[PDB]
Amino acid sequence: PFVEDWDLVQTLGEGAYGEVQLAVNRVTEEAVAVKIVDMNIKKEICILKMLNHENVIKFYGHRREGNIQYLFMELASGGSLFDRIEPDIGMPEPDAQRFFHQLMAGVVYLHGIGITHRDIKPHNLLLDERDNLKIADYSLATVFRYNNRERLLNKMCGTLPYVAPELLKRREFHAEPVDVWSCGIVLTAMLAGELPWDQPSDSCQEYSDWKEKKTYLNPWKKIDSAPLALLHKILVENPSARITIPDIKKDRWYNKPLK
Ligand SMILES: Nc1ncnc2[nH]cnc12
Ligand SMILES: [Cl-]
Repeated sequence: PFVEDWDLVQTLGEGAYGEVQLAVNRVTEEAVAVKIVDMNIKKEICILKMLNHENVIKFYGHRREGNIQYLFMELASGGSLFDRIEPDIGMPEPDAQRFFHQLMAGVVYLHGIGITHRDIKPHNLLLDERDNLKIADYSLATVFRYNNRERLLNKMCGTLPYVAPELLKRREFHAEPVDVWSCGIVLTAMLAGELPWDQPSDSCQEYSDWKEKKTYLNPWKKIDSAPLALLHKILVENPSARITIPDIKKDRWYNKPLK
Protein backbone atom coordinates (compact mmCIF):
# COMPACT_ATOMS: atom_id res chain seq x y z
CA PRO A 1 0.00 0.00 0.00
CA PHE A 2 1.10 3.63 -0.72
CA VAL A 3 -0.09 7.30 -0.78
CA GLU A 4 1.45 9.59 -3.44
CA ASP A 5 5.27 9.38 -2.82
CA TRP A 6 4.96 7.32 0.44
CA ASP A 7 4.88 3.53 1.04
CA LEU A 8 3.01 2.23 4.16
CA VAL A 9 5.64 -0.27 5.47
CA GLN A 10 4.52 -1.51 8.96
CA THR A 11 1.77 -1.06 11.62
CA LEU A 12 2.72 1.18 14.62
CA GLY A 13 -0.88 1.14 16.06
CA GLU A 14 -4.33 -0.44 15.24
CA GLY A 15 -7.23 0.92 17.43
CA ALA A 16 -10.86 2.26 17.24
CA TYR A 17 -9.68 5.48 15.43
CA GLY A 18 -8.14 3.79 12.31
CA GLU A 19 -4.48 2.54 12.06
CA VAL A 20 -1.08 4.33 12.33
CA GLN A 21 1.50 3.29 9.66
CA LEU A 22 5.27 3.87 9.28
CA ALA A 23 5.48 5.82 5.94
CA VAL A 24 8.86 5.84 4.02
CA ASN A 25 9.21 8.28 1.06
CA ARG A 26 10.45 6.02 -1.89
CA VAL A 27 12.67 8.92 -3.27
CA THR A 28 14.06 10.63 -0.08
CA GLU A 29 13.90 7.69 2.44
CA GLU A 30 12.28 10.10 5.04
CA ALA A 31 10.30 8.00 7.59
CA VAL A 32 7.04 9.50 9.05
CA ALA A 33 3.92 8.20 10.86
CA VAL A 34 0.57 8.22 9.01
CA LYS A 35 -2.85 7.96 10.69
CA ILE A 36 -5.42 6.29 8.36
CA VAL A 37 -9.15 6.99 9.08
CA ASP A 38 -11.96 5.32 6.97
CA MET A 39 -14.57 8.19 7.19
CA ASN A 40 -14.92 15.22 14.35
CA ILE A 41 -11.76 14.81 12.14
CA LYS A 42 -12.23 18.48 11.01
CA LYS A 43 -11.57 19.44 14.71
CA GLU A 44 -8.60 17.06 15.34
CA ILE A 45 -6.80 18.46 12.20
CA CYS A 46 -7.52 22.07 13.32
CA ILE A 47 -5.88 21.15 16.71
CA LEU A 48 -2.95 19.22 15.10
CA LYS A 49 -2.10 22.30 12.94
CA MET A 50 -1.74 24.42 16.15
CA LEU A 51 0.98 22.08 17.62
CA ASN A 52 4.57 23.35 17.59
CA HIS A 53 6.65 22.04 20.58
CA GLU A 54 9.58 19.58 21.10
CA ASN A 55 7.41 17.40 23.51
CA VAL A 56 4.26 17.25 21.26
CA ILE A 57 3.92 15.12 18.03
CA LYS A 58 4.23 17.60 15.03
CA PHE A 59 1.62 17.61 12.21
CA TYR A 60 3.04 17.60 8.63
CA GLY A 61 -0.32 17.75 6.71
CA HIS A 62 -3.24 15.56 5.46
CA ARG A 63 -4.63 13.96 2.23
CA ARG A 64 -8.30 12.89 1.57
CA GLU A 65 -8.51 10.00 -0.99
CA GLY A 66 -12.20 8.97 -1.35
CA ASN A 67 -13.44 7.84 2.13
CA ILE A 68 -9.83 7.55 3.56
CA GLN A 69 -8.07 10.48 5.37
CA TYR A 70 -4.23 10.34 5.81
CA LEU A 71 -2.78 12.40 8.72
CA PHE A 72 1.03 12.82 8.34
CA MET A 73 2.88 13.29 11.66
CA GLU A 74 6.35 13.21 13.20
CA LEU A 75 7.56 9.61 13.75
CA ALA A 76 8.61 8.50 17.28
CA SER A 77 10.81 5.46 16.54
CA GLY A 78 11.47 4.74 20.28
CA GLY A 79 8.01 3.23 21.00
CA SER A 80 5.92 4.32 24.05
CA LEU A 81 6.60 5.04 27.71
CA PHE A 82 4.35 2.00 28.31
CA ASP A 83 7.20 -0.25 27.04
CA ARG A 84 9.79 1.34 29.47
CA ILE A 85 7.73 0.50 32.59
CA GLU A 86 8.64 -2.90 34.12
CA PRO A 87 5.51 -4.43 35.76
CA ASP A 88 5.65 -4.30 39.58
CA ILE A 89 9.00 -2.38 39.46
CA GLY A 90 8.62 0.77 37.33
CA MET A 91 11.91 2.32 36.16
CA PRO A 92 14.92 4.05 37.70
CA GLU A 93 13.85 7.26 39.49
CA PRO A 94 16.19 9.51 37.37
CA ASP A 95 14.58 8.22 34.11
CA ALA A 96 11.09 8.76 35.65
CA GLN A 97 12.08 12.35 36.67
CA ARG A 98 13.40 13.15 33.18
CA PHE A 99 10.23 11.80 31.49
CA PHE A 100 8.11 13.72 34.05
CA HIS A 101 10.00 17.00 33.23
CA GLN A 102 9.31 16.45 29.50
CA LEU A 103 5.66 15.53 30.14
CA MET A 104 5.18 18.76 32.17
CA ALA A 105 6.86 20.81 29.35
CA GLY A 106 4.37 19.29 26.82
CA VAL A 107 1.31 19.80 29.04
CA VAL A 108 2.28 23.44 29.89
CA TYR A 109 2.61 24.04 26.12
CA LEU A 110 -0.84 22.56 25.35
CA HIS A 111 -2.48 24.39 28.26
CA GLY A 112 -0.78 27.63 27.07
CA ILE A 113 -2.50 27.35 23.63
CA GLY A 114 -5.82 26.50 25.40
CA ILE A 115 -5.75 22.78 24.39
CA THR A 116 -6.53 19.92 26.84
CA HIS A 117 -5.34 16.38 25.79
CA ARG A 118 -7.91 14.49 28.01
CA ASP A 119 -6.22 11.04 27.70
CA ILE A 120 -2.68 11.27 29.11
CA LYS A 121 -1.36 7.74 29.76
CA PRO A 122 1.84 5.80 28.91
CA HIS A 123 0.42 4.49 25.57
CA ASN A 124 0.00 8.18 24.39
CA LEU A 125 3.53 9.21 25.50
CA LEU A 126 5.87 8.21 22.60
CA LEU A 127 9.68 8.31 22.59
CA ASP A 128 11.94 9.59 19.75
CA GLU A 129 15.31 7.84 18.96
CA ARG A 130 16.94 10.02 21.73
CA ASP A 131 14.26 8.93 24.36
CA ASN A 132 12.57 12.37 24.13
CA LEU A 133 8.90 12.15 25.21
CA LYS A 134 6.20 13.25 22.70
CA ILE A 135 2.53 13.64 23.71
CA ALA A 136 0.55 11.88 20.93
CA ASP A 137 -3.06 11.21 19.86
CA TYR A 138 -5.29 14.36 19.71
CA SER A 139 -8.47 12.39 18.88
CA LEU A 140 -10.01 13.40 22.30
CA ALA A 141 -8.25 16.79 22.58
CA THR A 142 -10.44 19.91 22.89
CA VAL A 143 -10.27 23.73 23.30
CA PHE A 144 -10.82 24.82 26.91
CA ARG A 145 -9.63 28.49 26.47
CA TYR A 146 -10.45 30.76 23.48
CA ASN A 147 -10.12 34.59 23.28
CA ASN A 148 -8.66 34.38 26.86
CA ARG A 149 -11.99 32.95 28.14
CA GLU A 150 -12.03 29.51 29.86
CA ARG A 151 -14.87 27.07 29.14
CA LEU A 152 -15.64 24.23 31.57
CA LEU A 153 -15.82 20.70 30.11
CA ASN A 154 -18.83 18.35 30.52
CA LYS A 155 -18.00 15.36 28.21
CA MET A 156 -16.76 12.32 30.21
CA CYS A 157 -13.75 10.82 28.34
CA GLY A 158 -10.27 9.38 28.94
CA THR A 159 -9.29 6.08 30.60
CA LEU A 160 -10.80 5.16 34.01
CA PRO A 161 -7.56 4.40 35.90
CA TYR A 162 -6.17 7.81 34.73
CA VAL A 163 -9.29 10.04 35.13
CA ALA A 164 -9.73 12.59 37.91
CA PRO A 165 -12.54 11.98 40.40
CA GLU A 166 -14.37 15.30 39.52
CA LEU A 167 -14.95 13.89 36.00
CA LEU A 168 -17.07 11.05 37.55
CA LYS A 169 -18.85 13.34 40.10
CA ARG A 170 -19.42 16.82 38.55
CA ARG A 171 -21.66 17.97 35.65
CA GLU A 172 -18.92 20.45 34.62
CA PHE A 173 -15.22 20.75 35.62
CA HIS A 174 -11.98 22.64 34.73
CA ALA A 175 -9.78 21.01 32.05
CA GLU A 176 -6.32 21.70 33.52
CA PRO A 177 -6.62 19.87 36.91
CA VAL A 178 -7.85 16.72 35.01
CA ASP A 179 -4.64 16.65 32.87
CA VAL A 180 -2.52 17.27 36.06
CA TRP A 181 -4.20 14.28 37.81
CA SER A 182 -3.50 11.93 34.86
CA CYS A 183 0.21 13.05 34.94
CA GLY A 184 0.20 11.99 38.67
CA ILE A 185 -1.11 8.50 37.73
CA VAL A 186 1.61 8.33 34.99
CA LEU A 187 4.27 9.26 37.63
CA THR A 188 2.89 6.50 39.97
CA ALA A 189 3.11 3.91 37.09
CA MET A 190 6.74 4.98 36.29
CA LEU A 191 7.89 4.66 39.97
CA ALA A 192 5.85 1.52 40.97
CA GLY A 193 5.06 -0.40 37.68
CA GLU A 194 1.42 -0.61 38.88
CA LEU A 195 -1.73 1.56 38.74
CA PRO A 196 -3.12 2.52 42.18
CA TRP A 197 -6.87 1.94 41.47
CA ASP A 198 -9.40 0.88 38.80
CA GLN A 199 -11.06 4.31 39.23
CA PRO A 200 -11.11 7.17 41.74
CA SER A 201 -14.63 6.46 43.18
CA ASP A 202 -15.91 6.20 46.81
CA SER A 203 -16.80 2.53 45.91
CA CYS A 204 -13.12 1.78 45.03
CA GLN A 205 -11.33 0.38 48.13
CA GLU A 206 -7.77 1.27 46.86
CA TYR A 207 -8.94 4.89 46.26
CA SER A 208 -10.44 5.01 49.84
CA ASP A 209 -7.15 3.61 51.20
CA TRP A 210 -5.25 6.52 49.53
CA LYS A 211 -7.70 9.10 50.90
CA GLU A 212 -7.13 7.53 54.40
CA LYS A 213 -3.32 7.88 53.72
CA LYS A 214 -2.56 4.13 53.96
CA THR A 215 0.83 4.58 52.19
CA TYR A 216 2.19 1.40 53.87
CA LEU A 217 0.19 -0.36 51.09
CA ASN A 218 1.22 -0.85 47.41
CA PRO A 219 1.92 0.95 45.21
CA TRP A 220 2.95 3.79 47.58
CA LYS A 221 5.36 1.69 49.76
CA LYS A 222 7.63 1.22 46.63
CA ILE A 223 7.95 5.02 46.13
CA ASP A 224 10.62 7.09 47.91
CA SER A 225 9.32 9.79 50.32
CA ALA A 226 10.29 12.77 48.02
CA PRO A 227 8.34 11.73 44.85
CA LEU A 228 5.55 10.42 47.18
CA ALA A 229 5.17 13.94 48.76
CA LEU A 230 4.61 15.28 45.17
CA LEU A 231 2.04 12.55 44.49
CA HIS A 232 0.29 13.67 47.75
CA LYS A 233 -0.14 17.18 46.19
CA ILE A 234 -1.21 15.94 42.69
CA LEU A 235 -3.69 13.19 43.64
CA VAL A 236 -5.90 15.60 45.75
CA GLU A 237 -9.65 14.88 45.38
CA ASN A 238 -10.71 18.59 45.37
CA PRO A 239 -9.56 20.00 41.95
CA SER A 240 -9.35 23.58 43.41
CA ALA A 241 -6.92 22.38 46.19
CA ARG A 242 -4.92 20.19 43.68
CA ILE A 243 -1.39 21.47 42.89
CA THR A 244 -1.03 23.49 39.67
CA ILE A 245 1.86 23.02 37.26
CA PRO A 246 3.55 26.34 38.36
CA ASP A 247 3.69 24.82 41.90
CA ILE A 248 4.77 21.30 40.65
CA LYS A 249 7.80 23.14 39.23
CA LYS A 250 8.74 24.35 42.81
CA ASP A 251 8.41 20.80 44.32
CA ARG A 252 11.48 19.37 46.15
CA TRP A 253 11.55 16.09 44.15
CA TYR A 254 10.86 17.92 40.81
CA ASN A 255 14.04 19.97 41.41
CA LYS A 256 16.14 17.12 42.99
CA PRO A 257 19.36 16.31 41.05
CA LEU A 258 19.37 12.55 40.19
CA LYS A 259 21.72 9.94 38.47
N1 LIG B 1 1.82 5.41 17.04
C1 LIG B 1 2.88 6.10 16.65
N2 LIG B 1 4.07 5.49 16.56
C2 LIG B 1 5.16 6.19 16.17
N3 LIG B 1 5.10 7.48 15.84
C3 LIG B 1 3.91 8.10 15.87
N4 LIG B 1 3.55 9.39 15.63
C4 LIG B 1 2.21 9.50 15.83
N5 LIG B 1 1.72 8.34 16.23
C5 LIG B 1 2.78 7.45 16.28
CL1 LIG C 1 1.60 0.20 34.81
